[PDB]
Amino acid sequence: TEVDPTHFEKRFLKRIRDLGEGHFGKVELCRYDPEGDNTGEQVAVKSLKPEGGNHIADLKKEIEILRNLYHENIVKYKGICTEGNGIKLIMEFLPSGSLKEYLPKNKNKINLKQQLKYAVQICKGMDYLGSRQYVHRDLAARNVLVESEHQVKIGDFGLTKAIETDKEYYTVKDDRDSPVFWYAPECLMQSKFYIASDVWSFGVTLHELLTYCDSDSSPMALFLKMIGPTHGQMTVTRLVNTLKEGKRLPCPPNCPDEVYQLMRKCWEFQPSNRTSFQNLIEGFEALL
Ligand SMILES: COc1nn(C)cc1Nc1ncc(C)c(-c2c[nH]c3c(NC(=O)c4cccnc4C)cccc23)n1
Repeated sequence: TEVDPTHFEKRFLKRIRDLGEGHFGKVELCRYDPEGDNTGEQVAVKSLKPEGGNHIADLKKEIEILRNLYHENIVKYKGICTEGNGIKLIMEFLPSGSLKEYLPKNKNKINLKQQLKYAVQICKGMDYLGSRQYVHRDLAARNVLVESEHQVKIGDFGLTKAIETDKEYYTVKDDRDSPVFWYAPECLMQSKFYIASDVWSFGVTLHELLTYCDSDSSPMALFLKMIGPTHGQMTVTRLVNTLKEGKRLPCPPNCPDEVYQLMRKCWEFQPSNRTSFQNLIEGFEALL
């Protein structure tokens, strides 16, 4: 019987270091080394922490979603490592990290033209996801991985949900660890997620890209300056209230008004009023 190239044996999967931690999950840099001499390929490995059953089903749904996504700007699925009753998502490793790590260290190499090129590639991966009736729900610069200085990829689908054929949105129940400072008003207010909700999260991701992911100008850092940083449980309702008053993230420094106006179109209060990923692409390619 033939060997499956998507089947990764646990014995040959050697953990190097953690890359990130999330919603009851974690991503590690592992070396798949069947020959045991350290020549095997580096891979990014997503697994669940030992300490919920429903979290396993979510991961299995995430694996199945990524397995069937094929786009230049979507991180490549490599395989799975099964236990079964336990599973690991095996993906390609992108040594440049996400925009959060790469942009502060490479500002000199990355001018506005290259930022608008990344914005285009983020919209292209996002539009492909949207065309397959999926809502990403976690579009942030920490999830935009750097392939090269000319290429970015949407690198994590941990919150990705299918929209039903008859529906315009998906209703979420597991709300706890929501990236609220990236979320559209309908997401914060009603737990409803539209493709237009990802367009809102794209506007925030774009803002981060234009600010080269500087920690001090981050969407959380700026929103907490607007609303206040000592509200605790009341932060989300104070965030809903400022967005209702028309307050939006300011213009990144050195970002021309034309780029800012495309970003502002991602931030129309009503989801139906927001620009689409295809229109953003036209606007970015017109500026290039
Ligand atoms: C050294 O390069 C590197 N630095 N970082 C920081 C990353 C990479 N590279 C890399 N290459 C390929 C891949 C596929 C990734 C990568 C994919 N998802 C990652 C997460 N996600 C979460 O932790 C998360 C998010 C949402 C929901 N649940 C969870 C568990 C973190 C860090 C990394 C990745 N990362």
